[PDB]
Amino acid sequence: MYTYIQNFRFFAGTYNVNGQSPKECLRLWLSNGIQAPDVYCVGFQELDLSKEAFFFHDTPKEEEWFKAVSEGLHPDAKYAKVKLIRLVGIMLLLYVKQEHAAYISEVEAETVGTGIMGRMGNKGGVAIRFQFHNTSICVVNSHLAAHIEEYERRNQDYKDICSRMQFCQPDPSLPPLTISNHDVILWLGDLNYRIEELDVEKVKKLIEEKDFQMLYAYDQLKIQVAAKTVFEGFTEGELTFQPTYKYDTGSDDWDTSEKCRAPAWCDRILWKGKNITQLSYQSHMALKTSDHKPVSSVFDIGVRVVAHHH
Ligand SMILES: CCCCCCCC(=O)OC[C@H](COP(=O)(O)O[C@H]1[C@H](O)[C@@H](O)[C@H](OP(=O)(O)O)[C@@H](O)[C@H]1O)OC(=O)CCCCCCC
Ligand SMILES: [Cl-]
Ligand SMILES: [Mg+2]
Repeated sequence: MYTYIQNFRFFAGTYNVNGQSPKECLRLWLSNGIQAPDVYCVGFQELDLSKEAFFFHDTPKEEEWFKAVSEGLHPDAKYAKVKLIRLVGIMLLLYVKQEHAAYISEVEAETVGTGIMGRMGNKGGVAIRFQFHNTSICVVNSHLAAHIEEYERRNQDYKDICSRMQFCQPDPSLPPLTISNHDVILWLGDLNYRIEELDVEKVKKLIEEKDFQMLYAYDQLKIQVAAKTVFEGFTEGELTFQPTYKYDTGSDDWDTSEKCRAPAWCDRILWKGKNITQLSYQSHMALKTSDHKPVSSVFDIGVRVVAHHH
């Protein structure tokens, strides 16, 4: 057989929904003035903040948000639901245009909790891996530890998801699949990294000034990536949108509660692999159900397709 590179459009979305049910149309996130994607990868955090969900019960939030995503996908294509995976409030959905579904195989999904006692699902990651034509792809959705001062725990949460996440395989001879053994890796989530050093007032001023390059020099993820403690070999696109946390629900105002939180680029998308180009990296201010804003990225990804023999 012969293979060649064919480009496909992948949308990746992350949204911390602060335990709410969906109240708004999700087109503003999922299909807001873009071409119909070939593949949709849509991730949530804090789908359900209840004690019942914490002890691993089913939640109606799963279907509510799944239906809401399905209704917000681009109207020009019928999308096939490939896979859903959830651990407590961390949920990842994979859809492909119907015409591409026959070329999806080896779908596996797994979860790793890294929250309470290093094991519960209040924080952690979920992942769907699959083969599209002859290219292997792993999409990870993580919710890492909160708070400015817990950066080391975030680093450790990342390492723990990487070491413990194992996928089934067709061959039991071989060692199980890890996240890193894929041609393409897309990692998204509420990674929860904050702005070091600067005080809340200085952070908010820089944002009003739109000096994102300067604010970014103090971003914990940037610093940790430079120090090689996390996301080794991954790329993130330039942040040109304002911090996505923390807002008063129903508004675009910064948190006016007692905790008065410092803004942060909590919500991030990164990637690793050959033949990837980022076409966009954006937040979506118009959605106000949550104290976070959703984030999206569209990629052109080269996929190995089998040439037809005649
Ligand atoms: C093995 C059994 C042991 C049980 C021990 C009980 C465990 C417990 O109390 O905390 C569990 C978690 C604690 O939040 P945690 O994940 O750090 O989540 C973050 C914090 O709430 C943080 O304040 C907030 O930031 P903000 O403040 O900046 O917005 C972030 O949005 C959150 O991501 O709360 C939950 O997940 C909610 C469900 C817990 C129910 C259990 C009650 C007994
Ligand atoms: Cl918007
Ligand atoms: Mg919350």
